[PDB]
Amino acid sequence: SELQYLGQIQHILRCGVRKDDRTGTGTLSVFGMQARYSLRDEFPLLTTKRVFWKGVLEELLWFIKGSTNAKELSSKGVKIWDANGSRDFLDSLGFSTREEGDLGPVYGFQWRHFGAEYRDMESDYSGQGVDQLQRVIDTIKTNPDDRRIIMCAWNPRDLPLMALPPCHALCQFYVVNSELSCQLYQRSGDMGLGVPFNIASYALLTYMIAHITGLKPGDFIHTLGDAHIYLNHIEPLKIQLQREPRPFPKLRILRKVEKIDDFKAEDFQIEGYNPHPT
Amino acid sequence: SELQYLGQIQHILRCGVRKDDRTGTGTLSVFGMQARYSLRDEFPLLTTKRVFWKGVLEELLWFIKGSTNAKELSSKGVKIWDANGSRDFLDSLGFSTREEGDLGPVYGFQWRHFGAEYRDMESDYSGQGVDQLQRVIDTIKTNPDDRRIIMCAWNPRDLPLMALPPCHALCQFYVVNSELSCQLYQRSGDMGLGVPFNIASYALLTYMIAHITGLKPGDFIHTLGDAHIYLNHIEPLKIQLQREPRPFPKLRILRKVEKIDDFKAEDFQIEGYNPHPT
Ligand SMILES: Cc1nc(=O)c2cc(CN(C)c3ccc(C(=O)N[C@@H](CCC(=O)O)C(=O)O)s3)ccc2[nH]1
Ligand SMILES: Cc1nc(=O)c2cc(CN(C)c3ccc(C(=O)N[C@@H](CCC(=O)O)C(=O)O)s3)ccc2[nH]1
Ligand SMILES: O=c1ccn([C@H]2C[C@H](O)[C@@H](COP(=O)(O)O)O2)c(=O)[nH]1
Ligand SMILES: O=c1ccn([C@H]2C[C@H](O)[C@@H](COP(=O)(O)O)O2)c(=O)[nH]1
Repeated sequence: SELQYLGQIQHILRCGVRKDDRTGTGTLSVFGMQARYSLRDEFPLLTTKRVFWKGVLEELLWFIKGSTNAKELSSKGVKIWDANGSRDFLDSLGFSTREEGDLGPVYGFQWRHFGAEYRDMESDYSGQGVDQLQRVIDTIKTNPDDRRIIMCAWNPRDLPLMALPPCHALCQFYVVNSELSCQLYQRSGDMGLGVPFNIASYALLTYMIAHITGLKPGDFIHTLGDAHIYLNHIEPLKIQLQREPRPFPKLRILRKVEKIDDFKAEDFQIEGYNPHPT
Repeated sequence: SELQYLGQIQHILRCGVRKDDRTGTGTLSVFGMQARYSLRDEFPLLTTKRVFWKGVLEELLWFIKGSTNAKELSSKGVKIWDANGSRDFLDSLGFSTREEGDLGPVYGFQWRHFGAEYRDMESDYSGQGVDQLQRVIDTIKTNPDDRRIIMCAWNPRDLPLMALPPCHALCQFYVVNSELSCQLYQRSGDMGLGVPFNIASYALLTYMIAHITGLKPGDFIHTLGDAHIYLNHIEPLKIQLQREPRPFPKLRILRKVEKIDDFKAEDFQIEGYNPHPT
């Protein structure tokens, strides 16, 4: 099913009109896309180009902890969020009083404390806001047929405080025949970098929730708003586009976990990941 | 085109799985679906089965007003929400102290006063909460390339207060070459009734915003979470699939409106809508 991805990369490079991004760099853009990734006895960690798995793993565990401090992620060798929490950036946004690394009410905070009043990354928010993550887990356990199993990171109120608007605005879970599926609504997707990572990321979330709810991972539906390839990647991705997709690896969860919060980086083992070099 | 929709119908029939809902009515379900409807010189008002246009138009103008009073819509000849706002149904949700017609913080409220504290339908919320509607309208005019033009109805906090959890979690707008597109993330889709009406609803909103932002309607991307067919509709739908889809009608905005709040039902006229019998 990695072909669907490549396909999406193909479709954008042959019907994708040009559209400049927030910065100034242009991109080839298509609006509204979807790809289905089976999670059955296999993990969708793209093989046509290596995905920064550690980053994926550590970032999610970071979202789950409810952390909004980029330093707590950087400490794990995953610096993908450091620039957005650096003294300069925070200042350029008007957050002069913010301790360095304080990203604001972002992903982690929304998932676990949606609606709560943000103070700073050091603050305790226990028992504050809606714990969407635990709610989806509990809903799955109690009413799997439920069609409102949603976790939304998009918080219009908190938007102005974020050291970045979330790309993963919303995700929905679905259960049938003891299979747990998840669909992500990605408002903006950098096909060349973020997307493969995001796919892996939510595939992981699903594996985790599945494992905790005693379900089997179903599918990960990936939906894109602005699916785009930055102009400077148009050829490199065309290079990748000709690479032969290899069998997806397998994600082994080593220990049984009672709660999403208990998962630790060492409980996860990617097996048989044979991605193309460079 | 309508074939997309019809194709989705056959897919749910040919590959959907049996899944039970809240009422336990039983359904053929597929999780994760996406259709693309061109809004260029045509309005996606389904022809293989009449769609309650007046309802679509009135409910939408009703959302825009920020109204959460079903009596407000019901007096427009649209009772689609009356049951949910009835003394009886409100009491089954625990809103026994809530004035009849009061659906709680639903779409209208979510779109114009997001994050504000809901009191009741009679309350003045002006200046309170985030006005997503105007915001997306503003962003389209000032920075159409914005990859964050989102309008979210899914308020994790407000959800319980609503007579009914939103099916239109959020929608995103996109702009390229003077064309305004819109993608709707529908968590639960009744392919036999709601969906066609939902599709129209947002097509109408897109047509409405393109007009105020001086853009052309491009595409309306319909994304579904739990796409389903109720088992008792399987026979009907089977017949509909036989039907020859007639050209989609056309929407004409008679008056030249400047602000999203000035749109009146009179300003809209559907043209050449030949919905199939019964
Ligand atoms: C234009 C743009 N595109 C992106 O994809 C993007 C992603 C993030 C955050 N994110 C969600 C990321 C996921 C993966 C990443 C990355 O830089 N991977 C590198 C290097 C990591 C390493 O090995 O140290 C790689 O694997 O090539 S960054 C922030 C701004 C962005 N900006
Ligand atoms: C199981 C279920 N499926 C739905 O599609 C659904 C839809 C709504 C709201 N909605 C989005 C609606 C769209 C159209 C409607 C309707 O009742 N149309 C009538 C109109 C006739 C009349 O004027 O009385 C019809 O076409 O029969 S209702 C509420 C509960 C639901 N429940
Ligand atoms: O998890 C992530 C985070 C970011 N991005 C990319 C998409 C866009 O190229 C850019 C986001 O900035 P805007 O969408 O706000 O322009 O980052 C991803 O693909 N995945
Ligand atoms: O605009 C709407 C509102 C509701 N529904 C249908 C879909 C489901 O059949 C049912 C939703 O109920 P739950 O998802 O809450 O079970 O209503 C639609 O299709 N469109």
